Amino acid sequence: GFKQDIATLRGDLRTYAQDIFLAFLNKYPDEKRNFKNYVGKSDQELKSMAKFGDHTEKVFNLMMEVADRATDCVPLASDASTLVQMKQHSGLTTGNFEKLFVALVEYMRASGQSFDSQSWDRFGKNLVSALSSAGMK
Ligand code: HEM
Ligand SMILES: Oc1ccc(Br)cc1
Repeated sequence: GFKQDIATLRGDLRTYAQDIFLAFLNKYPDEKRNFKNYVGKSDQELKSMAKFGDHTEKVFNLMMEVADRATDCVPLASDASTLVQMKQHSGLTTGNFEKLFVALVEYMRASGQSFDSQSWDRFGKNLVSALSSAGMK
């Protein structure tokens, strides 16, 4: 289930983080409006850009902690507030997060690994609800 999936992802976190984020960028090319430095690069080129690997891993490091601190796939309000208030998130809306989780769930369903995709769908929806509650537009 959800808790085991956190352990699965954490066991290969940089690889999973990059592959999920790439699936997001490739499913929603317009989302590069928020990632000007990732424009004009193939997947393999992005994986050789230092900030791409380091930032994507740090994003997923924190995402797994938020997932781990959740109860029944509902995140803590403190974690939602932190995600809304981060300076690096100033330009974001909940639709950005909704699309990330759609791509993440699609990736899990297409993988050979045995993920609880429905729980990640709920987690993404509940994170969006918590972000709106904490004041993200
Ligand atoms: C649960 C989901 C997310 C978590 C836990 C998270 C966490 C983080 C963290 C830890 C950083 C700092 C990275 C670093 O400085 O190395 C960061 C930066 C950033 N995040 Fe988020 N993030 C999430 C979702 C998103 C989404 C959906 C978007 C946009 C579609 C986004 C856009 C950005 C941007 C633009 C930055 C700064 C520039 C960059 O690091 O490339 N984040 N995020
Ligand atoms: O550098 C970043 C990588 C992935 C996300 Br999601 C946000 C920022």
